[PDB]
Amino acid sequence: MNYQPTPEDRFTFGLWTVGWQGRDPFGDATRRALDPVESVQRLAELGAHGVTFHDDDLIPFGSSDSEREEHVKRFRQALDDTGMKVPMATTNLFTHPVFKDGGFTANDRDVRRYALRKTIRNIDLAVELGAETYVAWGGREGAESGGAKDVRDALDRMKEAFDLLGEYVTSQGYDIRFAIEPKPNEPRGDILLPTVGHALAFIERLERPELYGVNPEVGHEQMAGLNFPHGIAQALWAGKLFHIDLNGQNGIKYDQDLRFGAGDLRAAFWLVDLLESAGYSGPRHFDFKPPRTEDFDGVWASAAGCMRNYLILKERAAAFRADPEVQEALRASRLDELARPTAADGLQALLDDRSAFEEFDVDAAAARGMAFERLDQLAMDHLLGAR
Amino acid sequence: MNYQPTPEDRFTFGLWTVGWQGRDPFGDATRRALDPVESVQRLAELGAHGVTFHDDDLIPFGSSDSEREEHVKRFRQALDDTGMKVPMATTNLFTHPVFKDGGFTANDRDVRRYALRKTIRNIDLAVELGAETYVAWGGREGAESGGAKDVRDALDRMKEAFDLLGEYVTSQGYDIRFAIEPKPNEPRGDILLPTVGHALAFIERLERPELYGVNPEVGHEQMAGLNFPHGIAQALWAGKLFHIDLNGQNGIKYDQDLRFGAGDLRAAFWLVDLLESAGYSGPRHFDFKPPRTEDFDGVWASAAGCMRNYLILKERAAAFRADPEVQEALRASRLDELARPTAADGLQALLDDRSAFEEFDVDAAAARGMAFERLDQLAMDHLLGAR
Amino acid sequence: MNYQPTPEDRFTFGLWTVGWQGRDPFGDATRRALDPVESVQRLAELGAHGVTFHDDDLIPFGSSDSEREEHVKRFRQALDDTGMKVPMATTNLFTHPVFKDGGFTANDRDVRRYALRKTIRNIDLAVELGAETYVAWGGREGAESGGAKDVRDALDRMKEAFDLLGEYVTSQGYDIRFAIEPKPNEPRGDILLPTVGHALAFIERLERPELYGVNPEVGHEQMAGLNFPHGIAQALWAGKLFHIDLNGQNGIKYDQDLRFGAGDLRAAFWLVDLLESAGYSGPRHFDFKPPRTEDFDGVWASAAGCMRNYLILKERAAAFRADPEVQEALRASRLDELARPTAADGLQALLDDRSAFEEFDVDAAAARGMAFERLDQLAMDHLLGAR
Amino acid sequence: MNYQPTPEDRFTFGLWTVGWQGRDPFGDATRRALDPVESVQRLAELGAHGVTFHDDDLIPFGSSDSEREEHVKRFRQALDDTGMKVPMATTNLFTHPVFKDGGFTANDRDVRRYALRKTIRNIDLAVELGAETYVAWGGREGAESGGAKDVRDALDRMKEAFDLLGEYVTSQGYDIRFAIEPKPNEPRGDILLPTVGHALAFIERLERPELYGVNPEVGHEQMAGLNFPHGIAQALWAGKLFHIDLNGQNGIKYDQDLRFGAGDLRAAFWLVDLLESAGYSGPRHFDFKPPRTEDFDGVWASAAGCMRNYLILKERAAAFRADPEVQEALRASRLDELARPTAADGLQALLDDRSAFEEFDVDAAAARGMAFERLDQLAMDHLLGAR
Ligand SMILES: OC[C@H]1OC[C@H](O)[C@@H](O)[C@@H]1O
Ligand SMILES: OC[C@H]1OC[C@H](O)[C@@H](O)[C@@H]1O
Ligand SMILES: OC[C@H]1OC[C@H](O)[C@@H](O)[C@@H]1O
Ligand SMILES: OC[C@H]1OC[C@H](O)[C@@H](O)[C@@H]1O
Ligand SMILES: [Mn+2]
Ligand SMILES: [Mn+2]
Ligand SMILES: [Mn+2]
Ligand SMILES: [Mn+2]
Ligand SMILES: [Mn+2]
Ligand SMILES: [Mn+2]
Ligand SMILES: [Mn+2]
Ligand SMILES: [Mn+2]
Repeated sequence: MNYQPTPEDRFTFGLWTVGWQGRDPFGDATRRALDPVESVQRLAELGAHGVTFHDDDLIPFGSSDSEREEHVKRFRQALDDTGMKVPMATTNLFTHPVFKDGGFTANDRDVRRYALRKTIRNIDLAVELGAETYVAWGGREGAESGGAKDVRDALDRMKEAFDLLGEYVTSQGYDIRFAIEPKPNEPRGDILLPTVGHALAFIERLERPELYGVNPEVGHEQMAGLNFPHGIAQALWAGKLFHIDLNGQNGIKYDQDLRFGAGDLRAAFWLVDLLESAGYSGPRHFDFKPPRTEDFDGVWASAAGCMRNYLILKERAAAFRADPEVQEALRASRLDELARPTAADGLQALLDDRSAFEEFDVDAAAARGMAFERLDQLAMDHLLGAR
Repeated sequence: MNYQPTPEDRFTFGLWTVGWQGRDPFGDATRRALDPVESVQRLAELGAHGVTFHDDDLIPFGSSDSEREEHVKRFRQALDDTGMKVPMATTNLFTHPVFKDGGFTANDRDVRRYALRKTIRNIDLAVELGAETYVAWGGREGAESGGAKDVRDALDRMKEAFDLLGEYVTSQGYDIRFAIEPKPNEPRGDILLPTVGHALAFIERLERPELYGVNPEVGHEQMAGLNFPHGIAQALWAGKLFHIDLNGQNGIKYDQDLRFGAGDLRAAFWLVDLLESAGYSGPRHFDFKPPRTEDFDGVWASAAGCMRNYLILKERAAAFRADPEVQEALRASRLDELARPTAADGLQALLDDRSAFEEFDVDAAAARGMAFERLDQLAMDHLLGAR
Repeated sequence: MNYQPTPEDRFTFGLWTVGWQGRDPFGDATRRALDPVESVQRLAELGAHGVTFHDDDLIPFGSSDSEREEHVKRFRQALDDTGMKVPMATTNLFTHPVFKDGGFTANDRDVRRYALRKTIRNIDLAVELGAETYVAWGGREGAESGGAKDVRDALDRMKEAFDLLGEYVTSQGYDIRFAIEPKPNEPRGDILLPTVGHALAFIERLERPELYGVNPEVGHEQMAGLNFPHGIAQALWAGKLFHIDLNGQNGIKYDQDLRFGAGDLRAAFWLVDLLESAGYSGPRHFDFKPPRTEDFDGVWASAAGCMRNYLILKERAAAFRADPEVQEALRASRLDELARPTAADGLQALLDDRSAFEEFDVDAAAARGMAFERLDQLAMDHLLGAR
Repeated sequence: MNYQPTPEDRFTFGLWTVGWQGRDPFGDATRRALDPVESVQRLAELGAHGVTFHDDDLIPFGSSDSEREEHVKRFRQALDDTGMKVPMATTNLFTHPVFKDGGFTANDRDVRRYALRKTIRNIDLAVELGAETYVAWGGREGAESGGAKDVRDALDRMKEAFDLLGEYVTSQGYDIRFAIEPKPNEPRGDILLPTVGHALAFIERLERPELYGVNPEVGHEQMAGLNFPHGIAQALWAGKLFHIDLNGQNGIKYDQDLRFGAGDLRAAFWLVDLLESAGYSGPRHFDFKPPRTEDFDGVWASAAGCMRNYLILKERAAAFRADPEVQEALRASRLDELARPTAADGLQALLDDRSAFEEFDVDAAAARGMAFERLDQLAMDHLLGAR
């Protein structure tokens, strides 16, 4: 009881994750810059299935079109040498000072045109490399002060940018979908579409909604004090869980990005319970930063523990759902009754049913216990291996 | 410079607001129970336009159908004597112990049938009394522990309950819409559809979405650390701001419900700026609790300051938008450019525009300042009357 | 692997905990009122060591002095019949409407005199029943608005109240100490001495500081987003961990009071690691509320899981500290070096040590990894039983 | 009604504030690097009284001792040319990768020796330049994971470091005090002494406590959801408000550092009310970052609005306290009674006073209203200039 990943677990990492050199808003870098080749080799050794990338993780901002190709060719060699895939790719529209007021909602209209052209060039690459999902994190879309952004106009510009992306993909015939990744704040004071629910809502107003879903990340819902497995339940109920970012976060503070398992560990248990019982079948992607305390040995430790923690919690969630005593408890708590329709008899029948009101014994019903605490300690004893 | 409401400002209060007897989770009541008649009289004197009610604020839980009528008739007299309206009404599906695991998503299916029948009886009343909007706050829909609620099944039950309400209203021919009011937590650990964005998303999956919008409340988005005027911008951009609850809240903690102005005062300025410049024309409804320190004189003080603060902030937001120097600033900050389409030239033109990429000077563009701090102190000097 | 408490584990519960009838700020009670006798019997059966009480949990507010005695005598019988102890007692200065603006810092001076007399009468009882610690939670000391409380004057009144308590105990010859329990907010907007650190600071200004320590509670530091085991480390470093309240809390929201283990489970692991390795030897007291979903079977389940979770986490923290690989890791991470003095050579030696500055190789030192991620996955594999 | 600072308002800025080049954890710098000379000139023109500095803001890390002197001499010239003072100085023990696990509590003992020697060299400079206060922000003292730092050992190392600093200052005969600046988190997961209350407590355990106070910052208490004017009240009640950092923050999130007034504006009103009515007479120091949207014109706008907002709020707090109606209200609310001793009659008299218990009419007393809402709208109408 040992927990060894293989490439079939679908574990992926961004280049920026094991590649983060530990430069924070108060500190210089503490690690040198990894070659993308490197990282591909090391990650394949650890059992990973693939990697993801921003355009500028792969090709240095500014690159000519003969360096560009060079970068790509090296990359491609390493994937072919290791068997690693590239399921997902994304654009950096945050680093470069030109992005300081956003990329698709920046007040300057020339910036907003340049954000779309940067994006479209990388969609073509991603498609080349075989990615299925193209993520958009608008981390610079938002404001520090209430008169600097009209939000209605800015959502109009964001819808315009996603609609022209949708056009371009369907005009090229590409098989690629888009996944918006919410974040509530940081590095802007407030970030537009700050949660999964605001990103799901916004999708429903694009021209082609079936092209877009979400990429929620553990630590960014938690940065609003929200229940991340409830978030993901709703995204699954909408049909829009295209991709996920897995990692940890200790409560409402700056975005920590700790390895997956760290943070809220019970939330991580019920998230694995839910992905595996809903049958999510996209990549289990880790968007994490190895703390800057760490050297490169710490880096590969940290990326391994991500995968380990995922497999342990999988095993404990599967044994919980398999346990007859737990399935008895779930009946005692009437989760079987939550899955049945309230009134499949229809409205008229409901309205003529005296047992539904006139002759409903409210006291007898209020007196029933829900038996949730016994059910939740069962879940505790399963996660701790006490069962 | 004086700020006197009239019934044309559309100011409304819930019965439960000035009626709250100050019973908290650690303390007994500190004020006796007001007659609904009372409150109607006192509120009309203060300049209010109307009141709102839960079924059980008006008619005591349990009431026969000859007390029921009695209650209603008294009520009706007071409205006719004062000219007060009833724009909005709502159901109590939280107080009574039968609701302890929810009303439309309670695990027991009999409870869920009884929640719908209670609801439908009050829709008929509301319609009688002339309300235009029927609010649903599911404050007991949610969980304290992750195995006690399957969220996918529970959203299925919530959609079923709202769809049968929609059926019933359109079968009766009623002119009534529904407004879901999010809250992230309290009194459940976590509450389903915790934010405006999750409530907007959920709406898009009902059978008749055009019947449903939102009733956001200041202090409940703030309980997630979210920017309430950005929330309301998005609800306005979706066409779904049916009703609002106005009040204050100091940050991420239990739901304070302070009078409107208290709390985040700058957030209250940019919320009034936005309602009045978007032309919101529903009720300005105050969902607040006069602190339990207060006697009944404190109560009517507190409900007056709600209205005052709203009028002061209206005047300061109007003088800010009217000020030529502020309109110069907003051009300096390129809010005029945020309102223009990014690419009304279309995708092909964008892609053949060299000035959009190949010949876009990114340094010159990154060098421009956005001039937001000068713009935001203008907004500060306007709100403080320093202008 | 089974985890059975005994009275030697020092497990205690307040009467108010298993006794909470589930009345919340939106809902009526869902359970009838337990006799204190009852609770003493049931808790002894579960393995508990004792109970604690507010004056008004035991004797009904208002009680004559012949009911008073009656109450006490019954109580006393049950303790003698079960062997249960009463290590800690406390005053209700929150419920009764007279307390609405506080008890020792209420603006009315007559209230403040009545708070002290209520307190002193219960210190005499507590002493009768054998308690060693007298807790003070000033849950109504604080304000909703900034002009309603001058905080300097209020800390003067709080110091005056604690100094006269100290006088009274040392004039009576009682062996009793006091423990202040911080809470940051709820039911007041803001509560004075909101954290362990503000309560430790305040102690240092009383006349007899050696009489006072703290009673921190898991969920109340977490309500400020603070690291509860770091809090308790500091209280232990000051010599002031007199008593503790154990329970759970999911982040920054209203005070949930979930059973102990729920909430932040990793925080609960490092808190047990720290109490047991520092050798805390007071009561392990559970200040929790069985959710109002629950019937009385749910109640006793919930109070059992408190104790279970504590024993499981004890075992996992002991196996982590006992593991040779973990003790190697802790050397790799230089926790051995953190325990050594920086400069026991003294200031002059430090200043003449060239290896400390002039000839300190800062790059070589920055290059060392701290090896914390490998150390923290070891801790994860120990808590999950994966080791 | 105009609000013009002069050098007598005691307004100071850190070099790092107007000097921040806008490099964030997702973005490059958006402004070039200001010469310290520059900033001194520009700030004197705006009305400032002085500046503050980290060692490494002034002299580039690594500097020889002939560049060192050069740096200092230029600096000195600009102060002499403008009349600017240097009231406060501080050490950078956060940037350099050697600091990645802290400076005075870093696990490596050699680091901790090098942190103290860096510190002591800058105390000598500060003393040269005339500073009265030496701040310590331990922004890298803390941990991301619970086994990486034993907090008891780390507080022992922090006390050792502050005690040897105290020794060195009193051995040199310097007139300099120390001010610890709390922060709850960022850039570490958790930061030791996270609040004012934990920093006040810790002080009481140093060898010479009278040498140390606090430097609270608005936005860092707010990052715990705490009431910053209550914090500062307690620091004033302890005699330990040595210095302050003024700025804004919108709630519990990453450290924004917005100009002073932005953020919680009502909290800023009651903080100015309190500093000016307590007669705080240290520097009003602004620790803020001009957002990275801004060019250098935005920079000097932002630093001006800091000072403006402070003067406006001063005027509004003075007119509130001067208003007879407000002084009537404060009597109605019994703030006069909060300032009187509870029992200056002594314990025995309290205990023999029947009017204090046996014959205390609790109902009559609970029935009194506190009249706080009328008092708080008066405060609202004063801050908005509506009065
Ligand atoms: O999508 C791009 C990635 O870009 C950087 C963000 O910090 C991270 O959340 C994200 O997933
Ligand atoms: O909608 C009903 C009202 O019910 C009680 C809730 O606490 C309040 O938020 C709400 O607006
Ligand atoms: O100290 C008395 C007890 O009183 C009730 C409080 O809610 C709880 O935190 C506390 O421990
Ligand atoms: O004390 C030094 C200064 O150092 C940088 C910190 O971010 C700031 O809070 C502080 O005041
Ligand atoms: Mn993140
Ligand atoms: Mn991410
Ligand atoms: Mn509310
Ligand atoms: Mn509401
Ligand atoms: Mn609690
Ligand atoms: Mn407690
Ligand atoms: Mn700061
Ligand atoms: Mn600071």
